[PDB]
Amino acid sequence: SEEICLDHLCKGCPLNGSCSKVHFHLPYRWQMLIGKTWTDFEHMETIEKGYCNPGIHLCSVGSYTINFRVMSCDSFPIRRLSTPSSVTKPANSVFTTKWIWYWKNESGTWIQYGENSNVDSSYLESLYQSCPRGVVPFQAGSRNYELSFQGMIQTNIASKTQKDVIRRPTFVPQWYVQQMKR
Ligand SMILES: Nc1ncnc2c1ncn2[C@@H]1O[C@H](COP(=O)(O)OP(=O)(O)OC[C@H]2O[C@@H](O)[C@H](O)[C@@H]2O)[C@@H](O)[C@H]1O
Ligand SMILES: [Zn+2]
Repeated sequence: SEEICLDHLCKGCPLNGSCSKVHFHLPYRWQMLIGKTWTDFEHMETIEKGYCNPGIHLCSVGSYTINFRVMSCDSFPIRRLSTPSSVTKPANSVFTTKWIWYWKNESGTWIQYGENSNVDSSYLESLYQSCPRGVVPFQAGSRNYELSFQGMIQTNIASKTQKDVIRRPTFVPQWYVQQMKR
């Protein structure tokens, strides 16, 4: 499994070293692939802070230049392990990952769904979890759209205009993860 263990972050994982899940001190783990071994980056929090900004697809960390779109760096491929999505666990599970869904508007900027769309980030995330190849119809004002997960785009069904859609976590710094563990 590539899923960061929630129990290890909170009160503790009873499975100890035999847990099938990943045990890490953060709810995210950023890694590069060198040979046949995934290797931890050094400045995970800086990378995560860049990832969680939807208007940022480039992140220079160390000598590395990271491209989030492609999930590679220099030439090497990267990945972000994660706790489960927050819609998959009760609200008590404070270490779940909260995924925000955004669309890019006329004026070039990223607007959160719900901020007006009749779908919000929890809606879309829930559908995306229960069906990642889905197409979500929705309405905004008097206009009607379809959001294609597998394409990560929204299309106005009348004019067929397309707009990008992006899914990124909310950021938590390590100091706040430590506060949550108190
Ligand atoms: N998911 C959304 N949620 C809220 N508002 C949205 C969303 N997506 C687009 N909009 C906004 O609603 C308006 C509609 O834009 P689009 O539906 O993306 O595309 P389009 O219908 O081609 O643009 C409208 C224009 O096209 C012409 O047919 C007509 O003259 C109209 O002025 C724009 O202001 C756009 O920024
Ligand atoms: Zn565990």
